[PDB]
Amino acid sequence: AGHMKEIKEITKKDVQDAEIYLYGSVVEGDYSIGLSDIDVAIVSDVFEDRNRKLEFFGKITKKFFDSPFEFHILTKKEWKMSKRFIRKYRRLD
Amino acid sequence: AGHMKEIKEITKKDVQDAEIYLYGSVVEGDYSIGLSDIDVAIVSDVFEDRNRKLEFFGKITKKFFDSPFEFHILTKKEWKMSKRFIRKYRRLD
Repeated sequence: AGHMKEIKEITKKDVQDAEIYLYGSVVEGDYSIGLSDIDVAIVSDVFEDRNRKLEFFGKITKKFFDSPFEFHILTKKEWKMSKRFIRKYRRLD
Repeated sequence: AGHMKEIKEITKKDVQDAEIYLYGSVVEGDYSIGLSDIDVAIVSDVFEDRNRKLEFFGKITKKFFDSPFEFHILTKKEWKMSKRFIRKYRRLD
């Protein structure tokens, strides 16, 4: 319903080099272990600055409040760690 | 974010025999043809009664206002037809 389009546009306006990855129950095919519907990891070393992470998180969650998206604003190292627990993801393209 | 849980619950409260199928960009992999983020087909021959289809549709869309879900309230014959144009779907357990 055009929300993903909006996510990519908001992200890219703030953090041009960020990469977006999708997971959660729909992508991973787990609808019975209580995953979020759609997890959205937004990944850049710009988020090494906690102030930028907070700024961006507040912007994106305000825009998408009470929605099925669960946002994770991560540095590259953090995303590398996150993948250890993720069955399958898709780079948003 | 537990919206799909809510869809199954609302649906099964009204129409016990309904089946729910997911498609759209996330399930199908296009991303690049403007598909809805998540299409949700809710399918039962109870919806042969237009008044029931209208009632249910009003209920479910009011609950999920301005969300990434696109709902399709369908009889079995209608869902058979829809599948001719769907690359991939998943039954929602």
